[PDB]
Amino acid sequence: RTNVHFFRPKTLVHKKAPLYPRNPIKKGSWDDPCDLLRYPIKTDEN
RNA sequence: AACGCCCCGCCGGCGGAUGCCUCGGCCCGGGCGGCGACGAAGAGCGCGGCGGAGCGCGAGACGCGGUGCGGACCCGCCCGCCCCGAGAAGCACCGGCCCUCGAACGCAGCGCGCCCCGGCGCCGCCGCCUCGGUGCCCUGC
Ligand SMILES: [Mg+2]
Ligand SMILES: [Mg+2]
Ligand SMILES: [Mg+2]
Ligand SMILES: [Mg+2]
Repeated sequence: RTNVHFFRPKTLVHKKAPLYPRNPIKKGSWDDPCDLLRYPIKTDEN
């Protein structure tokens, strides 16, 4: 023992493994490419 | 004087009483007694062919689908429907979609992380896995 300090030991850590899915159906969002673009702007400067 | 001011007989203003009318209030009785981590109540911001407030709805947005009933309209301009079903207005139930904050849950409030595969809040109960103790013992050494 080269250190005078008691530290919590190291124990095995597991990963998540749910019994049932939290999001059974994959759903879309706002980020579809065609809906992302709205419309062009039309002016003489443009 | 005459004008001005103040008092009768007609006509005009200004104002809004009165009378009549009201899809509104107030009281009494009866029923009901049903919200939420499967994300509530509340807030913000968006959504209409021409669209400000209110209602409604949520990037599937002024609504989508199913099953029954209904049977000619759709407040403006348009578009649509028209028929022994071919289907406008309406009504009931059922299935889904459901942006940001909020008990509000990776941190923070509009910015930024960890992670290796996708996901990452707290407290409790039960169960399991991996461990600590000069606690009570035991064995071997
Ligand atoms: Mg969507
Ligand atoms: Mg409005
Ligand atoms: Mg949040
Ligand atoms: Mg927070």
